[PDB]
Amino acid sequence: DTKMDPRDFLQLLKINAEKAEKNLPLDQKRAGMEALCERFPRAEGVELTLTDLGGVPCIRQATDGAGAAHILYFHGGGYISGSPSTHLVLTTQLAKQSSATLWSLDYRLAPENPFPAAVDDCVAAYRALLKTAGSADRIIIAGDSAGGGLTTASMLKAKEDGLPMPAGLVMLSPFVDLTLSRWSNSNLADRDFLAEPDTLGEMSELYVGGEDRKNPLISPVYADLSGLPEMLIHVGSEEALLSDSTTLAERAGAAGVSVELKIWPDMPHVFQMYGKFVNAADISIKEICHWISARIS
Repeated sequence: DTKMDPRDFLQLLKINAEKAEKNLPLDQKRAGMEALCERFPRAEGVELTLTDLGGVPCIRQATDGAGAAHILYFHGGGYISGSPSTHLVLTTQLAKQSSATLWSLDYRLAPENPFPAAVDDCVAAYRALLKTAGSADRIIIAGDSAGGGLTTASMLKAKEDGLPMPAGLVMLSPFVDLTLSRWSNSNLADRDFLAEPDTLGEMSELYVGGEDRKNPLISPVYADLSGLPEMLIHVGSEEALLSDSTTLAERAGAAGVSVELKIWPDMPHVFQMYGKFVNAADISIKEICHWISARIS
């Protein structure tokens, strides 16, 4: 079917950015994210079981004939928004193109619960998911933006605690440096009509809550990423957070982790959400799944 020329779509995200609301109450910005992200298409044949993990709410997802593999998923939303719901668009596709049961976790958001609330839930869930899954070998962790920072964060916290490392980590435009201070952050700020300057600011501020911005469990890009499992990273070119994806790859790289990074031309922050319009959205999903299942094999 028909698609948008990447650039034009950017022009679309740009126009939407301009008319964006000035100071929208956090509770409404949320409600409208749900309303909005509900007009998007959910993969067909993906039953949405409303279950839980470690007492943390989650929308399990799987096709009728799903394998034994498992994807514990953390959504994005600057740590202050988003929900398993909002991301069905992406996860339903992930769960289907990989024949795996995907567990979209509803970890707590800030300011109601700042760090380490979310990280904590991600661990608890994993811990739970190990038992259910049977082996850490058939599990994979994934998330977009902030959700990408938790897929690492939680695994570092898990290593600390003493749990076995998953088979792999998949991150989409990871948000891993809350100091908002690297090359892309300033150089591409204009180009990013989603992860905006003032946006990330309060985003970080609220999540950090007094705590230290360079706390490894908050901005993994400063951690001892040693011991973590292989990680795949996809990121768009039009991203202020581009340098997070490259810097986390560098460190984890030098930290001794296996890393695969792909930077997609003309794609915006977490483009995998806009399959509806841009082709790469699909190519990426397909590549992310070929990657996942190959690991759980």
